[PDB]
Amino acid sequence: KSDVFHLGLTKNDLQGAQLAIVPGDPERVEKIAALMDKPVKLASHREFTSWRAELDGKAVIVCSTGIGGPSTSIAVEELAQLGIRTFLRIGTTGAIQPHINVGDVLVTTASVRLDGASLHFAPMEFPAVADFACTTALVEAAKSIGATTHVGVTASSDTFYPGQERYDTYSGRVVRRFKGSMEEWQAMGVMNYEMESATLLTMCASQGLRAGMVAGVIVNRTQQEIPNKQTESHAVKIVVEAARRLL
Amino acid sequence: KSDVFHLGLTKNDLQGAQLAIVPGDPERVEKIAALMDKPVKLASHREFTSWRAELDGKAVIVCSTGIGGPSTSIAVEELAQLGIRTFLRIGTTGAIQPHINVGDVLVTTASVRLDGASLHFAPMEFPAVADFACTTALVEAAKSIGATTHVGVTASSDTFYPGQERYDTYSGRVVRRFKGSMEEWQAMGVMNYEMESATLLTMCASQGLRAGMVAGVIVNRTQMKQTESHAVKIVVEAARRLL
Amino acid sequence: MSKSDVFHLGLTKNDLQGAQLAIVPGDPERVEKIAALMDKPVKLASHREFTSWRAELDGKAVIVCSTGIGGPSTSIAVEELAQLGIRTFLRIGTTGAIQPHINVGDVLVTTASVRLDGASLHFAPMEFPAVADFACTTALVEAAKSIGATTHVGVTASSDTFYPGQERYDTYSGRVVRRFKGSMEEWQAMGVMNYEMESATLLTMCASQGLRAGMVAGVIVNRTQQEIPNAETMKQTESHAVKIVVEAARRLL
Amino acid sequence: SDVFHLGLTKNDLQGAQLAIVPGDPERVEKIAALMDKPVKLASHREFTSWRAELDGKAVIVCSTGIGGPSTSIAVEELAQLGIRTFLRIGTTGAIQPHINVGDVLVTTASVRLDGASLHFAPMEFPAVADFACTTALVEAAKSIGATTHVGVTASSDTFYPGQERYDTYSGRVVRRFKGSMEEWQAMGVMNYEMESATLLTMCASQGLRAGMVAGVIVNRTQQEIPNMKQTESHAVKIVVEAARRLL
Amino acid sequence: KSDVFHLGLTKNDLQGAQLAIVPGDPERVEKIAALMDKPVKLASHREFTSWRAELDGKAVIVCSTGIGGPSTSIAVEELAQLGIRTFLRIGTTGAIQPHINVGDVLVTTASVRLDGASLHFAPMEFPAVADFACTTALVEAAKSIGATTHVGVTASSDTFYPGQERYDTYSGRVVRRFKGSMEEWQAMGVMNYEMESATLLTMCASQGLRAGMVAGVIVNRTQQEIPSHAVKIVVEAARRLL
Amino acid sequence: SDVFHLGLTKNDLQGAQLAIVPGDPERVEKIAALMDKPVKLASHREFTSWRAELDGKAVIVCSTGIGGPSTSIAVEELAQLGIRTFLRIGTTGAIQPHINVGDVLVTTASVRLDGASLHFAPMEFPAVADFACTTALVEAAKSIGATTHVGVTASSDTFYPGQERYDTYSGRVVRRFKGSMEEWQAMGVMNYEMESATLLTMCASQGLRAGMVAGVIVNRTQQEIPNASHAVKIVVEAARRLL
Ligand SMILES: Cc1c[nH]c(=O)[nH]c1=O
Ligand SMILES: Cc1c[nH]c(=O)[nH]c1=O
Ligand SMILES: Cc1c[nH]c(=O)[nH]c1=O
Ligand SMILES: Cc1c[nH]c(=O)[nH]c1=O
Repeated sequence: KSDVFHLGLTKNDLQGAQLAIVPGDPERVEKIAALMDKPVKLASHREFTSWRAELDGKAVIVCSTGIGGPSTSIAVEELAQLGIRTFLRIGTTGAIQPHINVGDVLVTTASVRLDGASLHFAPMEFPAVADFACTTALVEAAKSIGATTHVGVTASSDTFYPGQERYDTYSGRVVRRFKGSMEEWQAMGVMNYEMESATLLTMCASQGLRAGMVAGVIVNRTQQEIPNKQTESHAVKIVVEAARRLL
Repeated sequence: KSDVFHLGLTKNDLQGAQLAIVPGDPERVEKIAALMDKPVKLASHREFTSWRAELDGKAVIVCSTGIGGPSTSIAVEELAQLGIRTFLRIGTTGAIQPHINVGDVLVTTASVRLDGASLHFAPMEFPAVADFACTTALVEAAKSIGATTHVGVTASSDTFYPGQERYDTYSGRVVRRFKGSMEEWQAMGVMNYEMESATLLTMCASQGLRAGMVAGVIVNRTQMKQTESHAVKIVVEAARRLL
Repeated sequence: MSKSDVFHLGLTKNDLQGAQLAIVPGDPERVEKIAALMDKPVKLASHREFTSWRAELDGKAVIVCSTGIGGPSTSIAVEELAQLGIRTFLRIGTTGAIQPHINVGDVLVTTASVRLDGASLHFAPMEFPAVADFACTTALVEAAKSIGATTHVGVTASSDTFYPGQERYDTYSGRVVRRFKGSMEEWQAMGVMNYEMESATLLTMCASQGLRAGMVAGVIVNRTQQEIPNAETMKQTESHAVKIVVEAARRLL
Repeated sequence: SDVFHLGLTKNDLQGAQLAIVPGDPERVEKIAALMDKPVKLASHREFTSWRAELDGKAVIVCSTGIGGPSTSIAVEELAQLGIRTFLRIGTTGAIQPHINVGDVLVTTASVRLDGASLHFAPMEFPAVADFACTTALVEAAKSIGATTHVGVTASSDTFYPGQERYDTYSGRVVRRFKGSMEEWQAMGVMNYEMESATLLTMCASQGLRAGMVAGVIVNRTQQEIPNMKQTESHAVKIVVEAARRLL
Repeated sequence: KSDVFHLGLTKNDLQGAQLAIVPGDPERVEKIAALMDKPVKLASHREFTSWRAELDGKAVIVCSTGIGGPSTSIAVEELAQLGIRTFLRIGTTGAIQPHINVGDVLVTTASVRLDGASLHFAPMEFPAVADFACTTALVEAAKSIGATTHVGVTASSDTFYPGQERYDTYSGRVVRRFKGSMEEWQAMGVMNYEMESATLLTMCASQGLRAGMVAGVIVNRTQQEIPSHAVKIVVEAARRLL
Repeated sequence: SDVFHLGLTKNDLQGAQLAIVPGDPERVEKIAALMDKPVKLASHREFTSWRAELDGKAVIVCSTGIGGPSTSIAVEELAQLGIRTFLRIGTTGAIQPHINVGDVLVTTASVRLDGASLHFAPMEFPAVADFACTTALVEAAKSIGATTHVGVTASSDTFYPGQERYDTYSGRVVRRFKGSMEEWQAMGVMNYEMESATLLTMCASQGLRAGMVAGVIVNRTQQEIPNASHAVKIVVEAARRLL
């Protein structure tokens, strides 16, 4: 009933699909697929909910990764085994630049590797870089609908809290490595924080797979640590139109 | 009304609970809670399904972490904010040692940190060590039900595939770091691979929180229903001793 | 300080004439060659490995300035050019391909680099990506299409050495340190296209300081192929790649 | 002599499989004299070794000297001769305000601020004590009623800069260790010593059992250098009683 | 035409020479060669300008390295391929000790490896140490020439700016690693900053080649960021090593 | 006592500013007896100290014990007492085929395969000897005409795995040191010992002068352990020239 260990999918389920949009939240999978033709549920196991749809007569996959590089690495590997060669990540993010605002769209060229899983594919010297065609499709999709878009570097962390230098926590402390880190990333022109791109981008770029990253800003970190739908469907429109250009 | 960002929980929802059993799978949460008194669902958001139960008159939490350290680190942190001081991880695992059989139970004293999230709490030099009281309770709970128990070191990987030196993959490649690594860990007496303990154990030991881990052996790299059941019985009985 | 705003280059802001883009080759001797593809080229200065020319491209001032070999001298050039007012840097180089199906004469556009250098660490920790600017990479790819080249786009290994860091054994010692033993096979398996010696420094220092940087190179040798092209290894292939960097510069002014 | 440094043969051990390993060669006789039939074996460099009897079974007392390097020599050569269990008894400086001078500390695992541990396992490997050894130490501490704390110990290759002592010739502490004591204090680290990271790592990665017990001779929240027999006695009584349980 | 990929030299060009003086600046190669007998220009390609000369009847090479370890590693390797076994570097430097003056001559015993190229020959644990005979010749040559000389450790950086903790820059900031680094090296007794010695000394010491390092102080960094005995010393030292 | 470990006051030194520092406490008396007016000062742990006189000037002989940690204590506390120059005399295993047992090896700088050196300076800092001390050692070796080799030493925190010895309890060497001896050998490294990296780093980064000399007792291209005076004579003569 399955060709892979976790996803609960066969090659036949994909119907020859070579592109997957990979959100974090299993609940957003249906919402992304509903914007394409002939959307249908495939499987749901753990944090891995998968749907198949169609764009311009070509099969497309939407599959959730869950939170973090570890679960992402499972999803991407098992989709690759099934035939997916192009991965488009759609996520939510916290901006660290003063002039990147809530509701803005961010396209990641490459990520700061503040994760562990990327090291299981390539040494730290290797860049967590997005594919050129994917990044191009994402930027061009963003411009076609008139989104406020920033293109550049993202910091990709294995934690929501200390690795993103949040202090409103149980301990209230941040380990030496990350103490004063956000200001440093800010000075280096890093746009934002998320949790999956370093793993996704490194594992694709070091294994002959294409990957792209687009995200909607839901909090600005120069203002607050914790965020307070419209930003969602903005970036979701982008990832689907970008997918159309990559089939 | 939620006090935390991900778990969708308030401090009131815990009803004074100070201990949590933390399985990986959201679907396993109810199964663990059903072994205790007055089980009720609290919340379900993404990979974080939380139930509350009662054990000898005291409230306990059962909450899933999802796969991997990042997701675990969110669950543990937010449960700690809500008042949880003790964390008991329960799971099923493979084995990398020939002498460990399918049906044996593993109690982890400390973990090899093949993860990234642990480094966000303490530098690599810091040991990913389990709490002594927790480990004791798990060992003595295992001995009380007659389980064949192995106590020692676990390798905690950020990946299911290359970090556990699996070649049956898309690339068929394992990066230099992990090339020949399983045989290395085997020679060092490492019992098994899993994917959450390095993060759990490091973040707890470096923040004044108690943590332990028990796991049932369901497969062996070198070489059923009851094994799952035994490991759960052990973790619930261990919880009784730590309340 | 004989009319210089900077320590090494021997240049003033007036020399730039409002220029905000620089083409940065490695060889001082190639600077005149690159400027010759533009309007009204004039020599500005020559100090150490830093030879610089100003030219005009579609009516706009542009700088060509050599970096020398390696991250250290590249870091001096880029920094002092930034002090002078340059915000966009386009590196044109020669390279040895490591993939069997990238042929001699092919053009390579670098999206990002494996940091086998030391100078990039002086600008950002290793975790930071040695990534090229999107607009620069776009301009190079589009220009490659305008010229009509066989072009490959992807990752480059940027080494602090020509010999052991590129796993060459044809050396005095004949040995390669543990770190780089079997490294070329590893990079090949990771889809890395080629070796050069400046991009990791250039890309990291620009991306971490609000400067735009692109990287393009002509393939003059393939490490997997027995046949090594005649002494003019550079010549015709380099002219092809040089035409692309100049055409790319037009779209970034 | 079967071993290069210790000057011992397999016959000298008389089938002994457990060793109590103090730091000071001058402490070896005093520990052996607490057991039955104490006999001197050898004395070379900082390695003074004695044999004794505990409930009819041969036990070894062998000094390690200061630090992991000399500790690693003693442990290895003792392992070559047949020892499978090592119980370290030491002196320590507490860094938590609540641990008093004369208290007893049982180490579950160590912060690896040494170099020798890396010669047996990479840094990712835990410098963790054996569960049975640790249990024996904790329970022996309960039986004599000593004020005991159980937890993590920072194991340093230096007495001075690595334990953030400033009252030195240079008065300098390298960046790595600047502010490090406060960091360890916040992480719940009980104390500093100089041998356990090496001992615990080399044993846990080679199938050997190791425990660690120590007496507190100074509290670092008060002073850098210690000023008294009451401290040593309890700790030494614990290690001998723990050895009984592990034969 | 050339037996090496970059320098544009044949083995015959060297005329049996086994020692090279290796300055950073190609423009200063002629100057150094002019101090010896029978100076003859050999080649000029990229940052590599080379001259041959004679010293007490023996052939010697002067060959520039350009700025930094990578270009230095090229020059040294290819010169080694052509038979050179001893390398004497002469450079300029910024002193970081208050007692070291502009015009003073610094002889390097070993270098702090703030470069990347050294790691391509030996792991970081390996010392960037100078050859004992070369260091001795430089110290004795300094006595012969007459200069205020200091002997000790040098910090060798892959950058002129952030790695030497310079703030007179475009960004005016320094990465975490190098924030407060100069005063740290200062307290550790490090004499000076340059950009080639770590690569040179490591690659030579780990490959059976002999290397020495001498430099003239052009700026004192306890005072400011912005800035011929050394030359006479390197030539005299070469006399002693033939 | 002015210091915590050595059991000495500044008075015990009689104005001595140079120390010869062997590893074996049993060796201290033997070295001091080669000089004038030898007097025992103290013996605590692995730290046996004697005072002697050389050309009418007070000199200290003090043992370090084995390894960087104990060496770092001896050097630091001697520095506090007034010593500014340290000459280490050790025993060593050669790794080059043409170095004979009994040969004298003078260390210019050391490969830092230790941990204690990092407590004084980051890894980038060279474990280099003092020029005057090295010169005195080389020139002293020349004077008595001993077979001498000058160069780089590998200084290891272990005797066994870090020096790639396989005739051990486990018979294994961690990945980092597998094939390491061949690598050091190809790099021209002369020998292995266990103290110089720490000694040389801590002195060079703290304004103290240090020299390093050793006698070869085994050749590692032939055997791991030997079957089981010139270097000693050289260290005493070198000390004469540094007063
Ligand atoms: C041909 C060539 C040029 N430049 C490099 O860095 N490597 C190479 O192989
Ligand atoms: C062994 C030891 C004793 N006392 C301390 O304060 N620190 C140590 O490391
Ligand atoms: C070569 C050089 C000269 N002056 C400096 O201040 N730094 C350097 O690196
Ligand atoms: C001290 C010593 C002697 N002999 C060796 O072979 N190695 C060492 O480290």
